[PDB]
Amino acid sequence: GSHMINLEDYWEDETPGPDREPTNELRNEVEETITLMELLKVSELKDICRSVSFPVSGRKAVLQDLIRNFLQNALVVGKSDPYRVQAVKFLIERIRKNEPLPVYKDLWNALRKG
Repeated sequence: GSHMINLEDYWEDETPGPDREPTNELRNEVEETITLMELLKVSELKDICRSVSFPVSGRKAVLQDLIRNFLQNALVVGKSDPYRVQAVKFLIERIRKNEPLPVYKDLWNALRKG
């Protein structure tokens, strides 16, 4: 909230970019994303599997399991992996907004450097 912070004292501090220390926003965004994505459907699962070109020969359980584990493991001590986080988030939103699914490689690289 604001009872323990301040806009004029928490807008920027040139903080470093560590990969071992967990961030409230990291676990918060990942938790929420996994909770909302946990209700994935055949349509969503298929959409993602198609965009990422992943093997959709499995089942809804396999797809949801892969994504869930990806985001869940994306925040592991000494094994950070935000790539899957942004990728999954984009996929979910895209399907939730009915947006086009561009190249997984191109898009990923764009969000990576961007």
